[PDB]
Amino acid sequence: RVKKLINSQISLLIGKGLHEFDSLRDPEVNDFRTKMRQFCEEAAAHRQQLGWVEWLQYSFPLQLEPSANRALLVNVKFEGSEESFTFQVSTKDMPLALMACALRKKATVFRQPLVEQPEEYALQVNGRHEYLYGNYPLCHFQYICSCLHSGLTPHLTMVHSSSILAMRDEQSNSLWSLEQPFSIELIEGRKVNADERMKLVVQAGLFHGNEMLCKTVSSSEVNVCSEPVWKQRLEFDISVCDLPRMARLCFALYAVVDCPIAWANLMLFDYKDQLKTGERCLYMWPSVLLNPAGTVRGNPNTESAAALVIYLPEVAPHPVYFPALEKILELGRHGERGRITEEEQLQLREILERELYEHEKDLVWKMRHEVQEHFPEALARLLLVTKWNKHEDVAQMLYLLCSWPELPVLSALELLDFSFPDCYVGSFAIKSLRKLTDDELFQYLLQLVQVLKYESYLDCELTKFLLGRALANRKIGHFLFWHLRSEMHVPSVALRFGLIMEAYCRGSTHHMKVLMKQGEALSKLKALNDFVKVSSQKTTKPQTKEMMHMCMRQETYMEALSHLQSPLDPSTLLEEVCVEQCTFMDSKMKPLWIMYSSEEAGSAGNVGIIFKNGDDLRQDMLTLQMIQLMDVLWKQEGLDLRMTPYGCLPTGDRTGLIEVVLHSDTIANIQLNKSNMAATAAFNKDALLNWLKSKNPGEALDRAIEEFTLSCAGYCVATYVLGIGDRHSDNIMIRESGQLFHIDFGHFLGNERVPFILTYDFVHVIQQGKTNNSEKFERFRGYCERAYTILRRHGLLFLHLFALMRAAGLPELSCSKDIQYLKDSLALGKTEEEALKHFRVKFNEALRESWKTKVN
Ligand SMILES: CC(C)N1CCN(Cc2cnc(-c3cc(-c4cccc5[nH]ccc45)cc4[nH]ncc34)o2)CC1
Repeated sequence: RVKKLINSQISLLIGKGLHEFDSLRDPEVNDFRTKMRQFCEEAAAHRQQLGWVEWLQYSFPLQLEPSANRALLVNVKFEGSEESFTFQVSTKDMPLALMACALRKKATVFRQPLVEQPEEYALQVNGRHEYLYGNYPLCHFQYICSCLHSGLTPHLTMVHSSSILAMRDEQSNSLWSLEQPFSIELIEGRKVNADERMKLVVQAGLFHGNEMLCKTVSSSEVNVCSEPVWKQRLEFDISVCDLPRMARLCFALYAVVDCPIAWANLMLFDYKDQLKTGERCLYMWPSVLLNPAGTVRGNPNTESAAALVIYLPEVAPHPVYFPALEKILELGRHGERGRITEEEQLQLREILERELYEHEKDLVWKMRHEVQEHFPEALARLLLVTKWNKHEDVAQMLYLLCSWPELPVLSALELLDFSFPDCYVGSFAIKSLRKLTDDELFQYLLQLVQVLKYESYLDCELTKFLLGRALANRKIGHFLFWHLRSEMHVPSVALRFGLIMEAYCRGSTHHMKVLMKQGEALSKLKALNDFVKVSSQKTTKPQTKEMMHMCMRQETYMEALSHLQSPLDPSTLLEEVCVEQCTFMDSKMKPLWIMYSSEEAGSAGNVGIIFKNGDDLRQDMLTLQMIQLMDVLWKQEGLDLRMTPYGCLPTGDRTGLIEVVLHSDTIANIQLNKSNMAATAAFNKDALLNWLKSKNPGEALDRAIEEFTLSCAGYCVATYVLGIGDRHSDNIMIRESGQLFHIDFGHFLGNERVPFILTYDFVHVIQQGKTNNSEKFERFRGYCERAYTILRRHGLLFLHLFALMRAAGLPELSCSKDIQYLKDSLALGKTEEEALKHFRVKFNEALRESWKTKVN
């Protein structure tokens, strides 16, 4: 009864019926669901018995400042009482001292000598799924740090251990003996559609990641037909013994008089290490020839897709499996060590610290033992020079790898590239990744979920790792779910992504229900946005807003749109929907602006979400995640550029949520220079500054001009490094604190060479409204240079991250040309003295371009 309800609920939540998985009758799919159900149910059982503090670390992981004395006012209360107390504490005090102080006031008011010790409690942030615990001082917590900048007072609740336990309780659930050349039979093509004035060619390649194992073989030219017949042998120049484990056979069917039609790839060995034999029907994917990186599973739409039949020949009378790790380590155990001169050792040091020539690859390979012992972080370059088309060479390389020491997270993220398709090399990358903290993992999760699209099989090390970490952290679980869920309309990933979400759901029944409440809210938002789109092409904005409001006031709407966790942040609770405050934006897609309030949270419960359907939001999220990382990298070096890292989350097909930043308007709106306002100006250059002055009276203007200066320097650098163009007054926002930030991200990474942009209006604010202010202007250039030089020292981080994102399917992130842009913007080739001089030329060039509006 409950088993059937859970399954149908999973089916609705994931957006694919579980019955569809069974109907494939695929043993690989059937082993994944059994082995991952068990693995996720064990994680669940482990969780239902965690300690109470241990339960907070799962459900409410700490939100700490990248870094993690002074008077501070905090307001504390208890769960079963409306009565609060306001204490004067210090930012250097640990939450525990606040707790002991909170109980002291309760001891007098209630006159009893309180049995409770501070240790017995946790401090909940008012009307939020956020907690303050652990031995970190108050300023170290993101909520107190945010509170300290906005002047506003922290509002906390005392939560007893027994109450947290009550929450845990209610949330309960031999190959090497076959030297003949690898060949195949190309039998026939089916349902192909092309010009009859042309001929059909079949191109095949044997790959190990991005590298060829041998040269490509083309079929004979056959006349264009819907059912073309070949019945021909395609011999490759590689022996069946030399075929690596991660060898993938790639096909590109096309038309010639080069006209791309379709493509298809398959792994030569199955998920049980067996070399494949017998007839194979490859349901081809459409082109725009040979695509190594493309998925190794067939096209689901079997009725429309082209279906090339091939025939893997019987290389032996019995089945053939890839030799086990014991046979590999035995063959690779044999060889000669690196005995070379100081001169070749000096050249080896020069190339390993530094793309290399053939002879330079020959020295990396001969000196592989010196690489293992004296250059372990050079592992990726050694894996690159290895000949993956020679069984002896792979075995030597694998033998070194099993004895290879663990590498930093930085080196491990590089090893996840499609360049390293070897499962033992990938298992190795995951072993060096396990030391990632939850915060580091959250930072790179977007890229790790993309790496899943490179994976040759369902049951892989990266899936178990992502699953295990997601079941031990509710925030990780949340974002993993939404990154998978959002790509369910993509037929190439839907089976993989649907299977991972089903596994997770088996491990968190309670969270499956929480996320369905989010899914139901997004369901109603799409129907409401659809209404608005139709209504805005028929009536006036006041009329459409009122009708949107009437629709929202319905029982079904009021209930679905209310009392939920935010998909943008599970800490944020969207309680009561303020219908009167809701509206829509006037852009093509008519985005909805949805407001919420919460009495339990006060001012902190006054939140909003923007719902946008019709436009792709994956590039906006990636841009924002990159900027957020910059802010993290800067803060770690003690540079706080006053950034606004707001939420952006794609949820479905051209659908997603953007976080509302209140007390912010666009440069364009402020610059309208409307009459009967506190910001009305004598000169349009005054407007932004008058607005700033109106919002920040007295001594407050100085801090606002400084928030402006700091954020501006950060965004000038962020948009320059990331090449974010189409920047105008309508997509630049200013907060009432003076903080500047960017919205609506179309183009990024040139698509060319977007220059460093300095705008006179912002230079006018930095210079405090004065024509000349070298003091303030050069303090600004210093912030810019400092920011730029910090990013450069983390150049490989961005490069390793952007390389993993190539799997994403973003048209503006599809080749080496895009990654080159980063290398160029960060002047990754030059020394810091050289890069700084290059940055100062582009900065001065940008000031000279800003001086066009200064002159006029
Ligand atoms: C409801 C009314 C009283 N408002 C409407 C909004 N404007 C300001 C405004 C105009 N555009 C945005 C905005 C726009 C977007 C946005 C919109 C479209 C694509 C995007 N990609 C990344 C951000 C983004 C996100 C935002 N978060 N917080 C504010 C925004 O805010 C103030 C008055």
